[PDB]
Formats: sequence, C-alpha cells, structure tokens
Amino acid sequence: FRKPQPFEYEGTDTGVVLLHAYTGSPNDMNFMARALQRSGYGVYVPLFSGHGTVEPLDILTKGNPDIWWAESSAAVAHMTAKYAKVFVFGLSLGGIFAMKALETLPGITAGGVFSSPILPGKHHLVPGFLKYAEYMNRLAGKSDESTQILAYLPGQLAAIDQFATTVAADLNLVKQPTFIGQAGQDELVDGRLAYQLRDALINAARVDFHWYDDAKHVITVNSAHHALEEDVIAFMQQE
Repeated sequence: FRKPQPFEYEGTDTGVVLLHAYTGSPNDMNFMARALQRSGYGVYVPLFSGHGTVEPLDILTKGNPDIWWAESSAAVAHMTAKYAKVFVFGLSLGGIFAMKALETLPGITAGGVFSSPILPGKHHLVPGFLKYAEYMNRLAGKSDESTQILAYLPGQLAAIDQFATTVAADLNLVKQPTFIGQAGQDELVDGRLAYQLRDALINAARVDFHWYDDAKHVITVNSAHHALEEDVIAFMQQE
C-alpha cells in the first residue's frame, strides 16, 4: 500500500490550493492538479492529518477539524507568498475549509467547492466511512475494526458539522468569486443543499454554479472530471 504524499507543481503568475475529502487523500486531486498544470498553473495539494495511511482509525484519532483548518491555512499561506494570484478549491471536507479561507484569510483571488454544500444535511458518511474502512482492511489483511470506529465516528462527524455551521454562518463574509460544482447523483452528501450554499453567498462578486448530472460524489476523479476541469479553468480565466 502506498501512502499518498502531499505534492506541488511550480507555476508562474497564478497558483491553486486543492484540498481533499474526508477519508480521501492527495489522490483525490491527481487529474485536477494535472489539468491545472497543463494550463500553466501552479498547484499545491496538502495531506490532512490522519489521512493517507493503511489504518482508518488514524483519521478518527490523529485528525480533527481544527488541525485540518490549520493545515489548510498553512497551505494557502505557502501559496500566497509565492504567486501573484491564488485560488483555493476543496472536495467535500476540503470545500468547507476552502470556503472558510475565502471568509477569513487574506490574499485569495477566488475559490470554491466540489461536492461540498457546507450547510449540514442528510448525508451518508457513516456507511461511506465503514465501507472505506472495510476496503482498507481487506487490502491490508487487518481484522475488521467497526466497533472502535463507531466509538469515534459519531464524535468526529459531529465536530465536522459543528465546524461547518460556523462556516455556513459566515458565508455573508465572502466577497470573492465563488465556484460551486455539485455531483447530480451524489451518494454521500445532500446535493440539494448546494443551492442553498449558492443563495447564502449574498456578497460574493459572482457565484459560478455547475451541476454534474449523472456523476457520483468524487467528481474530481469520476466521469464528471473532464467537465469539472474545463469549468474550473474557465472560472479562473474569467478572473
């Protein structure tokens, strides 16, 4: 099994921070990052604590939203020191942190979310996590771990939501152009709620909203990802 590392591509004028999903990793962003590289952008994809090991508990015991928010904000600072212009995008978990960056951190031109409505809702992250843990354990030949996972998972999902609601409450503070991409057959979060993310952004310079009709959640990797790439790059060019 291979631990995904953080990775960076050098650019010239404009740089992009890509923040990955819960139970995900920098691999979430492999196509996207490279799409951006082919169009001359710099790209940085950090790894969130707890993520990217063979052991799913590490996410629950070594990571939390406050740590991941520090790491997101360090990743933005890395890039804003370097590039004239910096965009920040995030998938699911990473999207929350991307929107909080736009709300609270200096020096960002624009940014947005892939499949991350922010507003907490009806989600399927409990089955998703366990299924993930189940695959990872099968892979490593480690005995099921569902019981110890269920001692933490509710807790950490709660902390995520709590973090999210603060971000939702501060959506009024966003003045930047904001990209929203949402999967149209999202099996993990409630895509509906992306329309409400749209409507809450009452002070944003624009909101560029896209809906990817037949795609499941991880639209950075699945069949939507070519369209998503086109749309994100057209978004950035427009600004």
